[PDB]
Amino acid sequence: PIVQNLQGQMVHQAISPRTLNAWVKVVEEKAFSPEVIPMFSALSEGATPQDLNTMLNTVGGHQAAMQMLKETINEEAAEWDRLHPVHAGPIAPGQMREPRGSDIAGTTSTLQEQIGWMTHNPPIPVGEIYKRWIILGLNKIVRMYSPTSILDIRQGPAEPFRDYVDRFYKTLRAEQASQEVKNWMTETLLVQNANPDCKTILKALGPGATLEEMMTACQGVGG
Amino acid sequence: PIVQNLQGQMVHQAISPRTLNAWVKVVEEKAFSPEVIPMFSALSEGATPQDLNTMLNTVGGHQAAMQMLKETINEEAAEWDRLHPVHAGPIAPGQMREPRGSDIAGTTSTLQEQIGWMTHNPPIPVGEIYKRWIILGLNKIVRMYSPTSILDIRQGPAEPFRDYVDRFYKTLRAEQASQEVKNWMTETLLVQNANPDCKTILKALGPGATLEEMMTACQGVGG
Amino acid sequence: PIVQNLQGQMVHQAISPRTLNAWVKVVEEKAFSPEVIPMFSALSEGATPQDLNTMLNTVGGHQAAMQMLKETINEEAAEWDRLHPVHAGPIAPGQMREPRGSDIAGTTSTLQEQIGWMTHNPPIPVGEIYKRWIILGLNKIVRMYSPTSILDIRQGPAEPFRDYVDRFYKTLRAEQASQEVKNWMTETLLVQNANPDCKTILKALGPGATLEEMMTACQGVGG
Amino acid sequence: PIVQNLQGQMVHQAISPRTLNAWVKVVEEKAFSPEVIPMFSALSEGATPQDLNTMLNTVGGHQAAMQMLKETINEEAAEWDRLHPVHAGPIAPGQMREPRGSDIAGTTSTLQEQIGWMTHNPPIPVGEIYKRWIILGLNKIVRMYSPTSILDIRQGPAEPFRDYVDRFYKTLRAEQASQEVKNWMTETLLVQNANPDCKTILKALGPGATLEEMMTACQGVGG
Amino acid sequence: PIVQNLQGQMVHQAISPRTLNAWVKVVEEKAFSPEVIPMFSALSEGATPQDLNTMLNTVGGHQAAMQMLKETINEEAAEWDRLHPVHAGPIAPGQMREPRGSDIAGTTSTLQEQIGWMTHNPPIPVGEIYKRWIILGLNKIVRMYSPTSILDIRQGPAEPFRDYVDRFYKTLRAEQASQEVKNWMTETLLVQNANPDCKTILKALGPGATLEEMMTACQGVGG
Amino acid sequence: PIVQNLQGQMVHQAISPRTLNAWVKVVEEKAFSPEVIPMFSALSEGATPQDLNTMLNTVGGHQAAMQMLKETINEEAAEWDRLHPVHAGPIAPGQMREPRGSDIAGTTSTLQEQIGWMTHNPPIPVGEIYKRWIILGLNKIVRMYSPTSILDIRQGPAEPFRDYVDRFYKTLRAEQASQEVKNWMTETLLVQNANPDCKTILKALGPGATLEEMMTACQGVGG
Repeated sequence: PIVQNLQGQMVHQAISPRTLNAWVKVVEEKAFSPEVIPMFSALSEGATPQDLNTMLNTVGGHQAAMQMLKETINEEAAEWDRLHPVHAGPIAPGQMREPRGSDIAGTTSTLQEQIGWMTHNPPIPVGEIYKRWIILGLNKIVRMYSPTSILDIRQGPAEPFRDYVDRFYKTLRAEQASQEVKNWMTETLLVQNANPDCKTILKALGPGATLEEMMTACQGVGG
Repeated sequence: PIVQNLQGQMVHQAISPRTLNAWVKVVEEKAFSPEVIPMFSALSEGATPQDLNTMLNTVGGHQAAMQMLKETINEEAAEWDRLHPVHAGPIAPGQMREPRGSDIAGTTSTLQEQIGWMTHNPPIPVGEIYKRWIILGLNKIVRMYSPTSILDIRQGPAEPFRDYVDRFYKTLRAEQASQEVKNWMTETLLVQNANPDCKTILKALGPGATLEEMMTACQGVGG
Repeated sequence: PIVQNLQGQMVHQAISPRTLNAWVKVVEEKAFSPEVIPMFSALSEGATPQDLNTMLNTVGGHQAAMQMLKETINEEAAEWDRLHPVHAGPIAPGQMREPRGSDIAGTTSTLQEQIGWMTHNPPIPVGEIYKRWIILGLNKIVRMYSPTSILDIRQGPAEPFRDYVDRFYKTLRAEQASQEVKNWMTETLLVQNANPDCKTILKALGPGATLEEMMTACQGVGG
Repeated sequence: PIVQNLQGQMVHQAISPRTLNAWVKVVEEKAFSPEVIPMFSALSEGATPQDLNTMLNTVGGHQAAMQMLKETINEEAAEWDRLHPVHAGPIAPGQMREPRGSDIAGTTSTLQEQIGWMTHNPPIPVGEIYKRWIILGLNKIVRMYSPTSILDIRQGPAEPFRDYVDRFYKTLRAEQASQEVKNWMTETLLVQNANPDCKTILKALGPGATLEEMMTACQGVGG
Repeated sequence: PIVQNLQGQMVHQAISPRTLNAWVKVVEEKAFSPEVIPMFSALSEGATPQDLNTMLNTVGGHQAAMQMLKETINEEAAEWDRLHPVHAGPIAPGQMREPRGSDIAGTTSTLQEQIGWMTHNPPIPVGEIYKRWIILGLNKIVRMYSPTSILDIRQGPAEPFRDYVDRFYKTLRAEQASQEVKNWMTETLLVQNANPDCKTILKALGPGATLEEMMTACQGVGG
Repeated sequence: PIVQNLQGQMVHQAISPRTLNAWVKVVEEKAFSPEVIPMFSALSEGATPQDLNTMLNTVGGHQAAMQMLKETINEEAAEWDRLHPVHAGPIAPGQMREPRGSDIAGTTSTLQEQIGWMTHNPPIPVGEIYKRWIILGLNKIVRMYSPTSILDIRQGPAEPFRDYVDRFYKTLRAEQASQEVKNWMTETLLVQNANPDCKTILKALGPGATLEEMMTACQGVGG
């Protein structure tokens, strides 16, 4: 994180041990369920690419996921190389360099350069750029670990509607495709994969029903 | 939260990991008992819509409640759209835009715009507005999870009056209707739902009795 | 709590989650034993009425005690209404309103008004006034939960005098009446409720003996 | 403790909940062993008499000891009343009152008066004065709870000399009388209460030997 | 770490006990697995050589690795002696000495000298140099404790490909040789060590397949 | 610890409860293994002798070690008395007294005199002098509690060389004599105390080998 010095040097505080302990505990305990993403987007606000690399390397568990994330980062860096080419020239008066793909990450970048690159006006936010690429690979990571496709979940013989809605929406959160298909999923197969008695009552309500209405309608009905 | 900078840039400190850990633990362990609401209204004082979204997304348990809460937030935002229409014009001299319904949430709003919207004079408190909508959906969430309606609780044959009063008032807190019906419920069903011996003693005291007198009257009386 | 701003705008700090967790844990584990009162008077130093309401509402256990405490607040607010009437007039030059009974609590009061009321010279100590009313109801609450009146305790056949003195003084703390009768209790039924051999030795020392002398007298004597 | 204000008002910081929890946990877990005293003299550095009263009241365990401590405090305050009489006159120009015995404690003293009394030049250190009287009663209290007089510690038949030295010096710490008799105890009964083989070897060394030599001599000798 | 004083003396903050506790716990629990390196590179940011020596000495577990690391530091200090020789002359006007190899560590160096050596312009960052030598020896330590060479890993008859990729990449992380040979390892022995059926699918996809494709290909295929 | 005041009074920050809890836990759990020394030298950076006395007195376990360390402090203070005698004269213009042996410790010294003695230029670092004497006695403390001399450790018939190196170097750390004999011990009895087959392979390597070669050579060789 960036902080101003008393005199003012635009200096960097080392990440707290508590944040790393919390992140490691979250990754270890929660496997790679979808809440890792908001948690990462919370523990790393304003963090430099060195801090993000520190949190990434601090993990010593599911190394396959970390390597796939590294491959995604490399692909996104390669993509970044093409979009903005090299300036092809000497240093402009009082001007620092332009971020390369590897420069965005902490591989080919000193801490002072990253300090400068996000504290100059106009700002090149290398931290948020690295965060976006990490999140985009964590998306795939969370997708791979869900052991159910959305078109496979149906509520059992003796099970409350509450548990079904929980499971269905957990799977829906895991299986990110797009907003339109998410709403289509919600409005069509929630009712069409239930218990025949639950099917009957849910059809009895009809279309255009909020989830609260569906939940209160099936409350107790089905036991 | 909003905190002034040393020079003064009106900058935002990232929410503490401890607060999110406490919030997640509370939601997990305590299910959705009525104590979630006062705790949420405490752990998120002055928080930006981004912080509220972070707390809302950090949980990975009861996804049905969070989806119903999201639907409630969408409804409240749609309601917000109608009440305040669009200015229909260019940017006024030295003036930022007006918060839309989605702008109140963090969906279509950058952190800097939210920072600006809540420190300009006069202030548009987007944080408090989003907090009210979140509380208005947590109310429904807490209502749904109480597994007993108020007119269904009756004190057992061998049970102290203390436990009955605890259960009755917990249910009364769960089932929010309005102040007057709460008072009428307290003054009419507490006595007319107890143990027959408890019925007799409460009849012996009579009406217009504070809860303290009711509790001390039956202390030991009924075992 | 009141905390000053760098520029100075008479601003308010939210209570740390640690204090709420500690208060909730104390109430949950310690029932309503007498040490709750000093604990409340310690964790809420300088706290605004909104903070006190947060601490009270965060509790989700013994709801009967919470409702009794709410009735006590209502009675003490009704009492407060009579003592200081309404000024019956318009706003005086540069003057804020006079706190009512409800305004003393957090029901009919905004945080900014509470800030203003407790930081202007001369100061209206709204927070301490609410604290006193809360403590006065916690007194009744603590009295109700002691499962022994003071004139029922007598030392067991084979039990050290230390345990007896512990129980007697715990009950003495619980049963608050008034100082002189407390002293009379101490100086009269410490001796005249004890074990027959203990009765004899305490008679042997005689009157006007400090608690240290009484404890050292029966050390080992009685086993 | 005392904390200076940004403008400078000589304001008071409330004790952290962590310190109260640590003090309560120490009193609970460690009984009333002699280590309570250094712990109290540590957790209460610079604390006002209100803070000391808070720490004393927060515990609801060994209530007999707390009454003993209160009686000792009252005696010490009564003693203080005699030594410093009443000024017998009106208020001197720009002068606050002279603390009484009760004013030294928190009974008859508001927090502001205590704040003033310890921040004026020359300083009346009411905090340290109250700390000394509390420590003086804690001395007696810790003496009472040691369940062995010093002249009863004789090392068992098959037990290492190290355990004997530990027990003997623990009792030596507990039984505080005066320095010279402490050294006499150390130099006379440590050797004259041990195992006859340990007695023999200790006699073999002779007098004027440091305790390190005492353990290194008997290391293993006696098994 | 480095902190500036209010007046400005460029003074040294002692490392919090929490950091030492976390580092000791990490070294104890995680043995000498590869996550120790990012852990040390994170918990010691900006630390003076005295802080690094404190972290090194605080642990009392695997003393063999600690002696190995000390020998590595001695070798790297001896190497440092040759590269930069002695200035061979008196003190230059307003100039401090040029660090020796042992001066880089905390053996022959006062804390104030290291303070001066790192706050002067141009900076001699003794902390970073000591950190690099510690890291280079921790690398050998982590290499020694991996109980499998890379060309010995083969996934069993009934085992998911996920566990194999985890184990293989953990081993690859442990066995650092160089980037090119790591890539070569990844590109041919991941597939040429699997289950014969898994061998069939991996052959079926063909070369030039990202790790994500390899994982999704054999998902469930092989049970 | 020393902390400058806002106005500037050079006032003393009270030691944290967390540090004392950590120190007490370390002493209790870790007995008196050599890791107590670096941990003590880390948890007490810049601490005044009052803080050191607080940490020492907070211990209530191995009281024999505490008394021996107290005698060591007394001896070191007596030694200190001889080296620097008394000035034998009145107070010099604007000069404070000279630290005596007891003055170095907290026995005959108020906190303010210690505050002055280490803040005035030139500085008399009383705290560091007390730290050195305490460390010198803790050295004997750790030496006494090691239940093995260095020339008594021999590795068993069936035990990995790693465990032997750990044990041997732990004992080596415990038994401090001098650097030369330490190196001689390392290079002469590490090999001459192993398992016959381990003896043969160690002979096969030969002299002039760093610990790394012995560790890798016997990896698995001996099972």
